[PDB]
Amino acid sequence: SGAIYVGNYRVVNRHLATHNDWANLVWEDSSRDLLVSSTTAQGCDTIARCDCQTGVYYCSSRRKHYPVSFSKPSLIFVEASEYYPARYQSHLMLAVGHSEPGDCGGILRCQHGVVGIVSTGGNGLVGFADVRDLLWLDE
Ligand SMILES: CSc1ccccc1N1C[C@@H](C(N)=O)CCC1=O
Ligand SMILES: [Zn+2]
Repeated sequence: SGAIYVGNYRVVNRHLATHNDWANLVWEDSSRDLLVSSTTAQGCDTIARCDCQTGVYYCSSRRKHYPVSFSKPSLIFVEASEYYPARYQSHLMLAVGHSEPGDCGGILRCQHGVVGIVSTGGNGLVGFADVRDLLWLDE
């Protein structure tokens, strides 16, 4: 689990969105595994606006943060699960690291701010949904 809070927005993994997230829907993209809902309270997370390929992510299944190198956002094939059939997921970044289903929502951060959230895993890899292109999150 985990979310990003910036301004009057809440960014969550689309497969983990609640009834309240859907009742206050701003934007959702199944191909990205992202959903953004509106909030009454003001969030103060800083979104990164950069092309970094190094950062640190939080891994709940180890209660630890790990430094990782990660690929640029791209269209990557993701094995079927109970939330989605086998498909290509867009705007995804991969790194060598540990990730279990419950790790979804862990934040990846660089020196500039939040880069994305854990969205895929298995085989010794960890995949992050990028949010750096969603410039509207800051306005
Ligand atoms: C670390 S997430 C993971 C790990 C192992 C096996 C499956 C997953 N996924 C991948 C997710 C997706 N974005 O398609 C769907 C939900 C899920 O549990
Ligand atoms: Zn950066």
